[PDB]
Amino acid sequence: TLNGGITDMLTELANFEKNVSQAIHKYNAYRKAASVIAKYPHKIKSGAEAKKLPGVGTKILEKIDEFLATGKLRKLEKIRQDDTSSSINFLTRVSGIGPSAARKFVDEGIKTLEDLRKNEDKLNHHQRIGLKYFGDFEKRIPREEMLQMQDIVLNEVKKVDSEYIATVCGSFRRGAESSGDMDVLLTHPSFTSESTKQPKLLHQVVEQLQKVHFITDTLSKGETKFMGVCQLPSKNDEKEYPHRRIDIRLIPKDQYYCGVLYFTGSDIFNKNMRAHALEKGFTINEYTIRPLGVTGVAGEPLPVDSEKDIFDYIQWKYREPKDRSE
DNA sequence: CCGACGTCGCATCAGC
DNA sequence: GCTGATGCGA
DNA sequence: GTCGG
Ligand SMILES: Nc1ccn([C@H]2C[C@H](O)[C@@H](COP(=O)(O)OP(=O)(O)C(F)(F)P(=O)(O)O)O2)c(=O)n1
Ligand SMILES: Nc1ccn([C@H]2C[C@H](O)[C@@H](COP(=O)(O)O)O2)c(=O)n1
Ligand SMILES: [Cl-]
Ligand SMILES: [Mg+2]
Ligand SMILES: [Mg+2]
Ligand code: NA
Ligand code: NA
Ligand code: NA
Repeated sequence: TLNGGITDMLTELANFEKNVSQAIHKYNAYRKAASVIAKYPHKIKSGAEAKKLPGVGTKILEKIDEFLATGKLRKLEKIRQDDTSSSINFLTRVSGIGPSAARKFVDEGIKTLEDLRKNEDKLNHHQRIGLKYFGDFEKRIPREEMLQMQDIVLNEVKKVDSEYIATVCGSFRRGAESSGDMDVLLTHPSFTSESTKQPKLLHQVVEQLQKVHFITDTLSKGETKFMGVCQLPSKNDEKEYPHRRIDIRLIPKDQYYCGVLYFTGSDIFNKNMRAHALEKGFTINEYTIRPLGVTGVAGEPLPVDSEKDIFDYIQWKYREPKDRSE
């Protein structure tokens, strides 16, 4: 990409602030700056040019000038050399180990993959499965494999109840040629914002996907959100496919458009869009868009009959999913 | 200057 | 057990 | 770290 050096640098800084500094707003600020620079259609020649972009301020402008002149960032070099930052940044790559747990592990001398494997009993269940599949979860999924995973999920869901509709969102819905994982939005007419007239609606689907050995592990599971692991079947004598992260979100059927807007993302696009809603006097979650009174308190949900209706309320032109990869 | 920064599900824990 | 952080994840 | 009142 045109400015990959800069955006990689800002991403590394974002990860440092989140994992080591535990500064969530600095993390979001760095990621916002990297996103807006990543879609900028010119090769950036100076910090001043970058600072014209929203989300890029004086401090990042200076870092961009350092990076353009030398090819590196001293602040990052020194972070790379720091053993505590390095260990913390590694441990947070395990699903379920966040900033707090990583600093606690390092305090107890648990700082390497070998250390984690030695101390499996010091891990909660999520962390245990994240360590089990640590290698696999850093692999990406070719769209071709996403299409085979789609086929299984949709056909197994149809076998449980033909009135389910499963929609693959995430980067897949944005048309990406590869995805980090699989995101499945699920609806059923028995579950609306007005009533839940059938229990176990998410459970039954998970059960069936476990039955056919597609779902292999569970990280967390409640009435509307499953977070787990899945794997495509491989042919005779073939090496197995990597295990993959899968997230399933059951959304009230009448709130599908807010739900599919949310689960299609990207995460940065969602933040930017919801922040624009707030400036426009609305609040958007995965269920509703609601107005804000002078109070500052959310009012009643507005009528939504398409993704575009949500864009219309906040005075944004519609953006197809493929144009939301911020 | 400085308050706001997206929103929420599930797991875990502390306090009652 | 419940309720309200807090952690970690989407 | 950046932005907007
Ligand atoms: N902090 C977040 C994370 C995710 N999300 C939403 C948007 C996002 O697209 C959806 C799925 O989360 P993923 O982490 O799987 O992101 P993704 O868009 O599918 C992706 F591109 F990162 P992936 O292909 O690597 O999974 O959940 C969000 O709103 N806020
Ligand atoms: N998972 C899904 C996907 C679509 N739908 C419904 C919402 C709309 O009535 C209709 C839109 O179809 P589509 O947007 O996929 O062309 O399907 C649903 O209820 N659950
Ligand atoms: Cl709501
Ligand atoms: Mg995804
Ligand atoms: Mg603001
Ligand atoms: Na700027
Ligand atoms: Na992690
Ligand atoms: Na996901």
